[PDB]
Amino acid sequence: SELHGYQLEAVAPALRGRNSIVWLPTGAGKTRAAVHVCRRHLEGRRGGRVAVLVNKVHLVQQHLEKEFHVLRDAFKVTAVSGDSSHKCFFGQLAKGSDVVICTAQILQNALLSGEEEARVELTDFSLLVIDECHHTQKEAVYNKIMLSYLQKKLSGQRDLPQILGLTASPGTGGETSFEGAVEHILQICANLDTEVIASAREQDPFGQRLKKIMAQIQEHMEMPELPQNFGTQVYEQRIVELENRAAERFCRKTRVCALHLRRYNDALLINDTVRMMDAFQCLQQFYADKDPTERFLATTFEENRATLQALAGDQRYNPRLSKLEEILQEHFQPPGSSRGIVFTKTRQSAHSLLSWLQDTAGLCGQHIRAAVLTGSGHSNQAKGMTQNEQQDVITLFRYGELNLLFSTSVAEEGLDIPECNIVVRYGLMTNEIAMVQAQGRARAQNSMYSVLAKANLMERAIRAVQAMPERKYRLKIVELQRNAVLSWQVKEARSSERRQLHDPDDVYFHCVNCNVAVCRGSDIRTVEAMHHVNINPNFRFYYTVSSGKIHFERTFRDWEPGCRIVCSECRQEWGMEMIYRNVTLPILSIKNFVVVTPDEKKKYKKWSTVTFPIEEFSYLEYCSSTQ
RNA sequence: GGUAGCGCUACC
RNA sequence: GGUAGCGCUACC
Ligand SMILES: [Zn+2]
Repeated sequence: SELHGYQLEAVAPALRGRNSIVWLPTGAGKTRAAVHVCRRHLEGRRGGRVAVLVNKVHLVQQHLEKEFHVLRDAFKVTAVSGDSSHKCFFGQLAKGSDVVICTAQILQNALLSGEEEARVELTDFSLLVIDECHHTQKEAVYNKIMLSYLQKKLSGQRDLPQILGLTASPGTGGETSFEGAVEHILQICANLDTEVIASAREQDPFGQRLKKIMAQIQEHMEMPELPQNFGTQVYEQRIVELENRAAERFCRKTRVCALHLRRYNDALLINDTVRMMDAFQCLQQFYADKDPTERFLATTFEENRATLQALAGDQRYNPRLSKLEEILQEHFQPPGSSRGIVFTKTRQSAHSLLSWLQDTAGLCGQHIRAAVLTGSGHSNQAKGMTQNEQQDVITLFRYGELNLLFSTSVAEEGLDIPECNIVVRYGLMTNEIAMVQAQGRARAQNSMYSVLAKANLMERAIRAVQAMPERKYRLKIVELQRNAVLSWQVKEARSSERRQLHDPDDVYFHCVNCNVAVCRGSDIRTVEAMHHVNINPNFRFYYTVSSGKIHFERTFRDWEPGCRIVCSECRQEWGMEMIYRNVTLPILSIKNFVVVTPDEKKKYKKWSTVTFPIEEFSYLEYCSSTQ
């Protein structure tokens, strides 16, 4: 498996010592080409060091076993990830090795760390290998690393590392023009300090009924200028926008009504994508888990519950599913020869369409074993899977145990399955990058491609940049570098201005649901510049410990996640605990509180935007004061 | 779970 | 530029 010609030509500018972006197609072999640059770099000098910056946890160990292990004959290589983080300090481990393969935020933490053993600098490395370098933009981690690289470069710093970008698609960044597509590429060159870009229904009475129920509730609200466009992204914005204002001002009738009206609008969007029965069970389980406001809204649903369940059972009113069933009936006979993936927008659509397959008479008979594949992220509406669960299902898919998937956009890019031969993009509305990447998952000879929906530049830009004059290129890039560093200082100063407005004691925290005051801003401390905990011992009266302890797949260095916590009076979710070494501490989520200040009452979503200074937590300080 | 990031759609 | 929804990701 010796290098090809195009690989050798692509790395040529990197070997001379220049900052480059190696643009090659997906799966051409950018990682093997990087290894050759790394060996040729480390062979050429002493005190040489490499940081390989991936952007996914799986890519740390993938690069090692597939590619970078070959370098171990001459040079020490070590892998650092999220899962194996808590054992050793990075500063020691990185300085002890010749090559360090890690997710970018590990290095960024090490670059900011206060502890001398965990500390690191940019000057400590002499070749950064930023894999998928096109992400180096805006306020991403990649870009914040490289933005410090530029701030130092422009202040007369020397011996900053060689930059080596790997990427398949630099992209446009939402630019359909030719003028804009070039300017986008010139910014990414300025971010990475790059010098040479190298390359080779008719009737819907279920839906119509749900709209009428929302009209009755908006009449009960008694308000003018409400939005009259039900079952839309505009309505879901406006109803939550009103719910946010109702929470800030504390208007109980408007706040409780707005939460329910969204649940009806969610059902309208669930009804549009998948079954009528899926839209019904969203509202069913909402009211089942449960003042005059909630009593009216409970009675409003109770009358329409029996009707909507009959309308959902009606087979006259989804044509999408009848179309989907005919594709599955045809292609999966013989029983389990084919191998398909069905792309959906939401996790709720993915989890619904699996249960549809199980509750259908025509498809049961053909041996189709299937499952759902989503991400590891999370929110209050929907939960996801994990990296361990995803990899089990991908294995069972690859070796023919399971032969169908209802996946989200998790696996549209990256997932290689040689035996796959079917793709069904179910009612999506994405760009042609997401379209062409989705088509490529079927790796088989005679690959099918269906686009199940309802009835009724970059390549030129890169070559234009590659063919620029050297003087014009260097004068443009130095302008864009000076721009971003000035934009950074303005944005950090502007953030510092808003942070120093009020005092900690002047700022009070209220419960988002019931508006009872609970604590002051002086009580709060940040643990690792992230977790905001109340150190006042009298705070423990206000929160109650609801459920058992939460379990993640990972372990941390200093602390571990305790039980959840809720409001003593109204049982609203506040956050969770932190069992920091030997002391419990209450973690707070800003989403579940209305922060009162001298000026205004606001419903903050981020802790970065708060208007009072918050000090760093000290374990030595808290133990001394409490004991 | 907590803190961020990005992409897509939608309105302002 | 602001916000919300959804999807993906990272660190802790
Ligand atoms: Zn409360």
